Amino acid sequence: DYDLLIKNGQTVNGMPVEIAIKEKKIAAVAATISGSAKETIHLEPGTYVSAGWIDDHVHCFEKMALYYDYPDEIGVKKGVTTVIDAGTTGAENIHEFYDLAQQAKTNVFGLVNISKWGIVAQDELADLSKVQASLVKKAIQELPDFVVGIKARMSRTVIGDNGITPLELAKQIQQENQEIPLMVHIGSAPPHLDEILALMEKGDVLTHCFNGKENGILDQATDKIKDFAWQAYNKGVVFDIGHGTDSFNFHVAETALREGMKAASISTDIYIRNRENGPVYDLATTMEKLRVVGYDWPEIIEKVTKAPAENFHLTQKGTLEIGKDADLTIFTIQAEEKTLTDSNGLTRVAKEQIRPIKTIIGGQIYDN
Ligand SMILES: Nc1ncnc2[nH]cnc12
Ligand SMILES: [Zn+2]
Ligand SMILES: [Zn+2]
Repeated sequence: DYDLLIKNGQTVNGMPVEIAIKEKKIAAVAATISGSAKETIHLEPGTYVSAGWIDDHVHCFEKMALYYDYPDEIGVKKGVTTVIDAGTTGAENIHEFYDLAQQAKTNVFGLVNISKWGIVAQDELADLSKVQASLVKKAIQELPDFVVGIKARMSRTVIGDNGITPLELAKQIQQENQEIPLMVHIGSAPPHLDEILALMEKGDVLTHCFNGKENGILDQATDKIKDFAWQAYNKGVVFDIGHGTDSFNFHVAETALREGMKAASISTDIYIRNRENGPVYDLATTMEKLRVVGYDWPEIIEKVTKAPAENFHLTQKGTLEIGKDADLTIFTIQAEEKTLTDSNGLTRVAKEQIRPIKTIIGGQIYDN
């Protein structure tokens, strides 16, 4: 006896798979599962199945000013079972966000911005009084089932004249909360990338890793990846895509690949505006971009499941292991040209498209 059984599936590696579900958890996984269940799904031959896709850089607090979106429009409806809001809210408004986040079909987690009001303004790190370690600690102790880390947006328009100081505070706050995961956003200088990378350690997540700005990882003068960027990479700093409206450049990603560098995790930095009007329409589209860059589907899948799950300690998600939460994404991969545009207007023609057709969350089935 099981609650749900999925048959005739196949992993991205070409492995036959069937999953048995009971009590919102994965009860069994094998090439063939002969058992009874309330409902049984019979997938069409050639259909792929993986752990529920996870987008670890999102903005889905629907009540926020401009930077917002609706959880299920970027989640379940796009084959994404779990999303992590990248610091849209601070300790002062995360509760209002948390309450709304519960009514979503999609699992929603969040990073608390070190600035108490989150991204209300554009420069929430320009006024240091807003960065109270105490308030962050309280949020972390108040919502352990929701807060999986802290966001620090280290770029020109955010920090005003406070330079690198906000990051030091971020590292201190991390120290004060059991080394909770820290996500670092980079953009234009100040601060300079090298100064930022120097303070980050293995486990710290560097989002917008392949942005094409001058202060990015590519040395535009030599057309090579800066040495200190390789150093941070080599020491374990987790490179996260966080595509966004202006943070993903094809040339940078391609150059990195040629040098043997790949992002650890693929994310969208999506919000209603770049979702509706592009350049980032959804996770699938972002995945197709790294596919065209050169990554293969198996590693791509791992980068939107196991990796993000590990980056933020989602111990119960990310893999099709017995005992884990029953979150799955069922999709197809087809040969069909499609135009893809990055954050800087560079275009590439994709030859393969990935499309979710069924999404399972906590054992519940959702079509499309
Ligand atoms: N991640 C981001 N979101 C909104 N505005 C920005 N300006 C620079 N980076 C940004
Ligand atoms: Zn950002
Ligand atoms: Zn963002």
